[PDB]
Amino acid sequence: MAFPAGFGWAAATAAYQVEGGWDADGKGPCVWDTFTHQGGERVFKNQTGDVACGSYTLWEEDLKCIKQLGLTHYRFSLSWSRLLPDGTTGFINQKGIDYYNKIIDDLLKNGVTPIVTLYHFDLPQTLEDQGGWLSEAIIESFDKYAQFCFSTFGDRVKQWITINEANVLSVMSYDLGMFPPGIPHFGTGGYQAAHNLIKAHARSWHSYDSLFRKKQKGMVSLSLFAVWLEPADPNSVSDQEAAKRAITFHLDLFAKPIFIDGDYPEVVKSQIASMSQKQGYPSSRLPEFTEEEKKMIKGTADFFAVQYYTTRLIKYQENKKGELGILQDAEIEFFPDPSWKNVDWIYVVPWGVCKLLKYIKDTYNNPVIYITENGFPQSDPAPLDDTQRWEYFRQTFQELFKAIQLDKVNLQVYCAWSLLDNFEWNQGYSSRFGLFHVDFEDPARPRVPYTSAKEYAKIIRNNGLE
Ligand SMILES: CCCCCCCC/C=C\CCCCCCCC(=O)O
Ligand SMILES: CCCCCCCCCCCCCCCC(=O)O
Ligand SMILES: OC[C@H]1O[C@@H](O)[C@H](O)[C@@H](O)[C@H]1O
Repeated sequence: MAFPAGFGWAAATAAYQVEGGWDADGKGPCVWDTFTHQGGERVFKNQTGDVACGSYTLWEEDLKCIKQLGLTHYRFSLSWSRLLPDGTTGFINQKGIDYYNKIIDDLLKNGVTPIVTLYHFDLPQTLEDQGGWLSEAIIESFDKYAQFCFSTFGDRVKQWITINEANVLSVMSYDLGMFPPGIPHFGTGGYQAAHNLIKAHARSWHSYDSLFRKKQKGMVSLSLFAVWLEPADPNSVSDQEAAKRAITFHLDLFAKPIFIDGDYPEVVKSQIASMSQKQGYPSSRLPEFTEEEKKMIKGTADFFAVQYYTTRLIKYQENKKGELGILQDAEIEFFPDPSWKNVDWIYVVPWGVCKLLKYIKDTYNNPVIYITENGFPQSDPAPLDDTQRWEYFRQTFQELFKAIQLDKVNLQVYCAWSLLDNFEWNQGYSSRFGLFHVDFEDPARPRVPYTSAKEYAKIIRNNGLE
């Protein structure tokens, strides 16, 4: 199983998940500083990313790991609140700039291509206080942050992810309120956040395109979380239609405007508009794009960035009682197959990635695809000789090879989540996604390879499978 010559083999991190130094060198607080510091059992064991992997202090150790793997690409994020303590360029933290420039220069020294995420679930607290993604102000704030990053780092960085998993963010932060700012707004806040996230991304694309592309010659997208979805009863038409609609709701809601025509999917507009009217709203809970907005949003991604972990079965569930929520809007329920293995929400369904890649190819005009996250967690106690987890990886790489060979999908980069065991949001350190083990009790935060690391290094070196 030889992969294409020049295939990208990568690993990913995120600033809040690995950096620590949450208040080092004049860094401003982000929403995760505030949220984890509040405690109240919203995070496993009231854990924080105050130190995490200590990557702000221990970049040289991360680089060792990257070199050991022989990665061709390394994905990481820029901390907005580290670079710009108040969110704006009124005050620039030079030690922040120096830090990321050291990552970039080191990677390039070593032939490793950076894939850089501007914003990864971690708003500066100041900007959240001014409304976050629920308010229009955020669009210009984000656009200006993006231009600052393009300006500062774009002479060396050519592959950008503006926003990590805008779909997960919308839902977790603003609808369910499981992420900061932590207030539930079922059926309402998610759609408002999504609307501003889409606009902000499109604006940053146009800024790149107008101001930076000619000289810098890079490409810009945003990453979208994708769960592959199958009908619960494969013969049921309503289930078949419900699985399709569930894909449309969680993935195409974002990807259609940006890649296709600047507007939401029609089934999304019609389902939400209908429930909204029955609920006594004078306007749909899904904000509309203006005609000018549709034109600005359409075609604002240079490649398709997808993050795949798992699959679910979908059953149609009529919203008889007119209940308020995204699931109720889509009129679906989801659940695993009893046969599937899992750690946390990650049910091991490798063929899901093949189905997804074919879907993306069919739906989004055969685009260039980067898988900017894929991986598997272990629970404590996590064995260093993680032979069962490596087997999940092996099967996943077989599905990628099939998608390339059989389905002719233009998959160019695969990025493993994660380089390091890290702070897995609400799960804290209890979910270990790393190729490298990290001891969080040890003040030196030593990195030690899992078996997966050794095995991944072989895949990369051979550019393919046994
Ligand atoms: C990780 C598995 C996620 C599967 C979701 C796929 C279905 C897509 C439809 C939109 C659902 C959005 C809400 C998801 C979280 C709701 C869980 C809950 O009831 O608290
Ligand atoms: C508001 C936009 C509507 C689109 C719905 C997007 C749904 C995204 C997928 C469900 C959330 C999964 C959360 C990530 C994993 C986890 O933390 O459990
Ligand atoms: O949504 C699934 C994943 O999303 C990533 O963006 C995040 O960095 C991971 O820790 C995990 O939450």
